Amino acid sequence: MVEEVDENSWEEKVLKSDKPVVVYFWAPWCGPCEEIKPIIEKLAEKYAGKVRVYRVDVDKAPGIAEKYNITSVPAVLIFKDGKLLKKLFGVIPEEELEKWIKEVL
Repeated sequence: MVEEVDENSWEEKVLKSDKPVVVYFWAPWCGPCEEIKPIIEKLAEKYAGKVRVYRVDVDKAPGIAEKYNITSVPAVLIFKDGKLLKKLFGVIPEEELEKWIKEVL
């Protein structure tokens, strides 16, 4: 359910979305990304058709990571209508992340 987004598709998928967008930043070398991965997948399914959930491998898209000052992973950013609303870094409780998704709905 959680599709990768990059520099090429970022404008159309993230910035031009009609629904809020959650972007999960991860890296194959990051242990804690294994901990949060099932949370991201669960919320993508729960909110399907309400928010879009995308992922960015920071090694594949280092320009996106630099643009949004993704200075560690895992990180989750929440956008609405082209505007960044919240940055969350680290392993934070799933109820916290869900609370922020509900705020944009």
